[PDB]
Amino acid sequence: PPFPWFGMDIGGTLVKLVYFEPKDIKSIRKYLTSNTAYGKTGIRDVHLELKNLTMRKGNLHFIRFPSCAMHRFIQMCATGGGAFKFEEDFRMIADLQLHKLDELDCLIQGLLYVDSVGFNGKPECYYFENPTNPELCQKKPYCLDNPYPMLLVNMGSGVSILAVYSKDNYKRVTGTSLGGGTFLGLCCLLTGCETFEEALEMAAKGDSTNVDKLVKDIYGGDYERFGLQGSAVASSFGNMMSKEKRDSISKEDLARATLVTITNNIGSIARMCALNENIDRVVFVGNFLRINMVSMKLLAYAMDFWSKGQLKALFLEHEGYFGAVGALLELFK
Amino acid sequence: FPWFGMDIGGTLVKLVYFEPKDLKSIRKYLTSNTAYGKTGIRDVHLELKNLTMRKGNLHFIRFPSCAMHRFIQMGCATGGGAFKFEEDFLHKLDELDCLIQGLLYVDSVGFNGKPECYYFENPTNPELCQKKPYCLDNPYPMLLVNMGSGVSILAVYSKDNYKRVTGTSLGGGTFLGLCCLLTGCETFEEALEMAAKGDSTNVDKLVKDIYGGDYERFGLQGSAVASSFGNMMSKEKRDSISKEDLARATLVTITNNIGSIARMCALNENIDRVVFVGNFLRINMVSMKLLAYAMDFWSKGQLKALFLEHEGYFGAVGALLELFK
Repeated sequence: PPFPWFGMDIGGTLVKLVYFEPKDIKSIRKYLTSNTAYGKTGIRDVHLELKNLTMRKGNLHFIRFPSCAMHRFIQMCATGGGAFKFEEDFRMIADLQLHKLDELDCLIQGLLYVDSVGFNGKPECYYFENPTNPELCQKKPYCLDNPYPMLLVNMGSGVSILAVYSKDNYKRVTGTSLGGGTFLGLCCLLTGCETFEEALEMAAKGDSTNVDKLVKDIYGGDYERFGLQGSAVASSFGNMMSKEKRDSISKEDLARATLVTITNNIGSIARMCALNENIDRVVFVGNFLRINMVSMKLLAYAMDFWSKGQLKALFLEHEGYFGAVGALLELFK
Repeated sequence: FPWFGMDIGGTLVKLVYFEPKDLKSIRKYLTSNTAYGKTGIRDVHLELKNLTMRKGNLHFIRFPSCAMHRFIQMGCATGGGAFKFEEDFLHKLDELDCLIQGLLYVDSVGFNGKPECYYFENPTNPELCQKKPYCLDNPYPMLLVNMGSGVSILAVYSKDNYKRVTGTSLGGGTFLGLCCLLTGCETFEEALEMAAKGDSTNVDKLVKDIYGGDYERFGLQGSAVASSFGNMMSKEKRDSISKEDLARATLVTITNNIGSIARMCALNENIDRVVFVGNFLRINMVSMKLLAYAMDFWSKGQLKALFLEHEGYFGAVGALLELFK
């Protein structure tokens, strides 16, 4: 294949671009390498850069920028919903030759490829120890050298759970309609916020125990008969039919309760799927995790809760760029 | 020396009375009418006849908890509102044990020649929706989905052996709680009435909204919900919803989720008979049919949601059975 090897994930909002810079052999090459920011909008996440990679030896770069500056980009292999929309501009202005690729297959291929090459000597996978304890919480590396088989929980507006047995064998096991879209949708209705970033920032600061009814609220403490700790949620939003309780809540509390309800639910479903499929590595991905680490930490707590500590929620360092990586890999085909 | 059981639960009260056939004052006022005081009913259709317990008839009566003092003045119980009126009286029994014992008993004796259990066919299609009886001969093992403020799922292996396998915090309390915040309603009854008239498809994002129809690759029909409340981050979409739609979307979200959880539990526990009970099924049949649809959906038509004719009185019956101990 011929040089400038790119891969693109054009979403209706954010655009992800990955570029493999050949080491030790063209004005475009200098522009990318000599700049950390592009067009006063684009950003190049240097910390995600993969060095000494062999595809020839080179480095893999990760760049991102709003789908708005896509017109500027044109003036200066792809997947994503925004691929179609701009297919026109890609031809009218510059040269099209745009090969549309499936979002899911690109995600899987990219995810598996990055995990296989590692993160510059370190694992691509990680988890959280003591997720809900601000003072003890810690992101920890987890070597996932053989990801087969694994369960992939892809959280977008809704949630799809896939069982991955090989590069080309992944099937949807199940899913849930209570996902990121449910979180934002409810947050908009309950707090008047408008964006994901706003809702997540709110959730990170709130206290859901003001809106949710806890087990200890019913039994004064743990309910040993059911092996339920007093801190467990008995009923999500279960205190909200009481005017007195509503008088003590804040919008942040509502956002938090919404997020907690969704993450705890996903954890329960993912854990039962792991049990039924006999798989013990559950990896979580999706835009539902890209703005605030609060979501991952809550998913970490949920997986540990429902599994009784047997299963950890696993995450990937390059989440968000897998579709783009998958697109790039198609060039070699 | 009068046979009766009581379930004093916060608001509503359930009373079961075994009228002997062949303290006689009670044998009068009860048989004399079907209504008692301002709010008090006697579900005649649920009455079990020619029952051997001597032989007589088991009656089912219901009335508000506020009319409890009335009941007392005119003169074994369970429910979270028993020790209140404990002064005005009382042997309080465990809610869960009474529910199970009463449920198993009623199913064992049957409903006057007919099965106590039943399921639905084409539950969401009012033109084909038909109630079908189910013979739950030997109930062991079976899964019991008990829906209260939250949801508990129990595996029943025998009359004396059962355990909680799991549960979900998204239950009746979630439905009412969210409805109060989203619509300003105040009671479960009001919420359910609104939900029955709403359309959740204006609130939720459906699979067809994303793929223009079915999505074969995932075996997902276009009518399936892709994202609950998924259209609500759009100002233009929020402009099209009503309070009834919000209440319905809340109910559909909760019932669909419960169905999924119950289905996966059945799979993991290798138990195919799943029975649903709980005050969450208190008023009409909207929730029951939504749960029926959910079970069929998630199980791809392999499992049906099972319901019981005397749901709501099992706790009272369980209380009654304690007398013979």
